[PDB]
Amino acid sequence: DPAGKAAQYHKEYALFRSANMPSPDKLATGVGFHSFRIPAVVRTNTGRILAFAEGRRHNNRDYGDINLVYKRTKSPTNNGENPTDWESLREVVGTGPHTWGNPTPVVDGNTIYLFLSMNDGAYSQNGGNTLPDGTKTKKIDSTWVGRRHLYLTTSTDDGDTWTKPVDMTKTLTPDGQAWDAVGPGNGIKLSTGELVIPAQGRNIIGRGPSGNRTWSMQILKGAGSEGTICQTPDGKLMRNDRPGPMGHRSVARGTLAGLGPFATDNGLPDPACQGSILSYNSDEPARTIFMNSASTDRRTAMRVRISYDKDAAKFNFGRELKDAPLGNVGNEGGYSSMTKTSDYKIGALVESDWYEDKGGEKSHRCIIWRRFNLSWIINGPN
Ligand SMILES: *[C@]1(C(=O)O)O[C@@H]([C@H](O)[C@H](O)CO)[C@H](O)[C@@H](O)[C@H]1F
Ligand code: NA
Repeated sequence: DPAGKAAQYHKEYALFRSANMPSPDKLATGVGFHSFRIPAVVRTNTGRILAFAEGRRHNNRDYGDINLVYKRTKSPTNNGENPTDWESLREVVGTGPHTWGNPTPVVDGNTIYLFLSMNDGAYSQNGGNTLPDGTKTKKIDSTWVGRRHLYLTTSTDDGDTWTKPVDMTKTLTPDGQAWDAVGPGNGIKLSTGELVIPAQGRNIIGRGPSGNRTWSMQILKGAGSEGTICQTPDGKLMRNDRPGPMGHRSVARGTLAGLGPFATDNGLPDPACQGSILSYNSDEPARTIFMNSASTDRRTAMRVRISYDKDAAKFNFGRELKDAPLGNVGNEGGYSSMTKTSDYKIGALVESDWYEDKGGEKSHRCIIWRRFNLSWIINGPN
């Protein structure tokens, strides 16, 4: 790989700073956040980087009052190189005591589409959970009030502002469904111009001229809840999904006409956690990048890998992110998101956990921004 001849480059720092950290991230209203989780990142066609997360207000739990927040690079050209290259925290949507999350963006010319999941603030995936006011959540169910919804917001000004989110649940989620997820992480634009967004048990497909899309569902058999999508160099689609049981990624390949069966990929261990994937380039040699916790049982084994295969069948060992560790951010590892920057770097957001209350709801969570070049990955010790 000719990119492996270059000098290695890596740089890393916290981008979403939890309430317990110095200079914690807050909205201009003064609203701060206990934890930030569930990253999503995209480079827009200006070169500006948009980073999204769940601002989890009161604790680290996936239910409750959670606002979908973001930051942009201050200019289209700075590539998020340094902490001061980023704007202060802003909000996409935070209405009510509800959960707004699962950011799943895709860039489509001069429009950025952002899919997201939502539930009413009184409900949680398991039910029976205690909220900050002492009330107990109901279990997410199939009722309109109690189900997980799917919303869509758009920006036509390089992420400066966002439309009022549109509830698309009635057309883009199956009738009768209770729990649901979109992404989280990102969707894609195909070489043929369609948009594909990964969701629980399905793809969401956007068709039409750039910026004037209409959306349909592609229902999948055996897909996971939290999926990733990419178009591999052969032009085919691939779903690489978080498994139900801990063990390995679950993968399927196909086209807009349908995907083949999902099967466990024994080359990609995974602890039942979200991962991310990126078509880095389609020219020779074509590269697909994959990031997850490369472990059957913990989230603290983050690994970025390259595949040169036309169908991304096999990835290399790649590189452990602990080779460029960051102090003063807790224990790095968890959900992740990747984009390619204008200056030929991979930009990755990666969750980190201060772990103060161990697995408990009071442990503060923050998000790291990493940039690295192919050389950094290629020339990893292993
Ligand atoms: C995530 C996690 O940290 O494991 O889990 C998902 C969800 O609980 C699982 O996919 C099982 O359905 C949450 O939606 C996400 O916010 C995060 F917590
Ligand atoms: Na809110």
